[PDB]
Amino acid sequence: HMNEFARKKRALEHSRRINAGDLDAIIDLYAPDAVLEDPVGLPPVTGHDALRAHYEPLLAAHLREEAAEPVAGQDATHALIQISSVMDYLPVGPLYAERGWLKAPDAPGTARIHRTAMLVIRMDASGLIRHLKSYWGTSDLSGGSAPDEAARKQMAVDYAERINAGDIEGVLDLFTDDIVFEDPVGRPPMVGKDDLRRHLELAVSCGTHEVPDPPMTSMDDRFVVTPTTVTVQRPRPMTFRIVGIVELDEHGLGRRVQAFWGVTDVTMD
Amino acid sequence: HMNEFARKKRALEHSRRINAGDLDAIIDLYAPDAVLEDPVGLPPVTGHDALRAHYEPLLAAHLREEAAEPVAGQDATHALIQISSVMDYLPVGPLYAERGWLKAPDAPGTARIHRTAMLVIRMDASGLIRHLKSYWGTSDLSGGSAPDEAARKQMAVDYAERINAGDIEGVLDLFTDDIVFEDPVGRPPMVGKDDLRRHLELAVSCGTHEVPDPPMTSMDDRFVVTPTTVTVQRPRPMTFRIVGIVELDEHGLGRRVQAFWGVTDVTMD
Ligand SMILES: CCCCCC(=O)OC[C@H](C)[C@@H](O)[C@]1(C)CC[C@H]([C@]2(C)CCC(C)(C)O2)O1
Ligand code: NA
Ligand code: NA
Repeated sequence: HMNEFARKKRALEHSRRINAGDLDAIIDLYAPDAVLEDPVGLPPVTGHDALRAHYEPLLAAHLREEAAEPVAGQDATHALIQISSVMDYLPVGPLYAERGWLKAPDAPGTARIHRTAMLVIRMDASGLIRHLKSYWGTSDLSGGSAPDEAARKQMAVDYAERINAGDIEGVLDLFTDDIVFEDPVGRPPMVGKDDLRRHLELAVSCGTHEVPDPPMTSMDDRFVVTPTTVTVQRPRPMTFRIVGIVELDEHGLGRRVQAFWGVTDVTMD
Repeated sequence: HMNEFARKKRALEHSRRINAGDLDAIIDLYAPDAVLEDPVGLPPVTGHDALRAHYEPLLAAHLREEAAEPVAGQDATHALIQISSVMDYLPVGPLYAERGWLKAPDAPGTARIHRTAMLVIRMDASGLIRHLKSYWGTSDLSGGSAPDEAARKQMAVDYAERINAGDIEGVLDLFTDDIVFEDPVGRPPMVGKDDLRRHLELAVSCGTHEVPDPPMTSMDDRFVVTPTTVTVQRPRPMTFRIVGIVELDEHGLGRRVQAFWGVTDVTMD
């Protein structure tokens, strides 16, 4: 029942209720048995009970969220939004430093934590959050920690460089042979580089140009997340606002890809 | 750019002044040394002298035009509009009847002549008609006038039937190996049956479905004029309004195609 625009707005409502401070209002946005991965790569968080345990100390640290303009998915459930986070070091910082994500500051009472994360929200038809994956890693966080997940981060930027030059074969060198490439998420995926070569052949055909915002990884680097802005010149110039999620294999190749972009994310220029 | 809007307004104005009847008001639209081909395939018409003479017998027969929504070209000069007209038989009637374009009616004082034609108007920076082409043939005229013109008119529909079916090879057979495909008119033209396949492969993938209006020809059956309404499903639904001008060789294949459609002729839905 919920279309792209309404899920897009509910995502912004989530970030606004995080900034208000009302804890009960945030928990009301989730399903009673909802699952939360914050960060992705760590064990999830299930239930309203566990959600108060996760969001209460964040509100104590005065979490402030500048949210990007969200994008939706063509599957009636998914909306994705980027979250620029700032917060006081206490009380969440000490836990981050214990896990090895920050280095403890000299003044833990005046320090601040900056964080860039990409949320992948799944909602049912009623607006309730059934699942929220929040992707961010050490290179997406202050403290001083990038352990050559940078090399895995760069894979998201190498794709844009190769496809901008027409090097179709170099683009295919970034993924495994069993590549599953959902684009857009909601339509049936392409499987095998034979299918993907057809896709990339048609990209350079109508002259696409890709520009990625700084990517983010999961806390275990199995996923690289890319917000790109694809511009095509044919049929007549257009602009795409997309967020993609690659799953990396053992050796850092592209296993599965989920290009999230909705109908309301294309624009006439 | 939206100087196309201006060129479209003048094309309607030319049809509006033919409706008016003031022979001088109509000619104030043509440049001093303009050229008119009405019908195309017949010797040209240069200067206001032969312009006052070409429109005097037609304005006498009480010529009235019914104009369709015009279509501009992406080259700053052109504007195309479909024109349906009706007029009295006398006095221009016996001229068409002598040429073989009509049969003489049994009551020339009451009879009327209907016409469907495509106006191709080339203007300058000021807006004066420097060169106007009017495409219409014998099957585009009343009376009773042939099995080949029908066949040459059909390829405008066979092109549409095969592209909606995904028959890329069947579309390519409709043209010569010399084929120059100006799609759109203005941006660089596709040359060769391999530059065309790339465009057609991009077409079937975008989901193009074309439905043409009843075509017209030139009086010599060398040009076929196809007004189409082309719709694509991907990346996202939009509708084009093109008017194509096809150049046919001796054996009946298309050697040069001019797909006139401006940036002001695309609409999302
Ligand atoms: C780092 C991994 C993410 C990878 C980054 C990524 O997925 O961006 C590429 C975008 C999504 C691209 O699919 C798209 C914009 C969607 C379709 C369109 C086009 C070429 C034009 C028409 C058609 C259907 C033939 O396809 O182009
Ligand atoms: Na860090
Ligand atoms: Na006829």
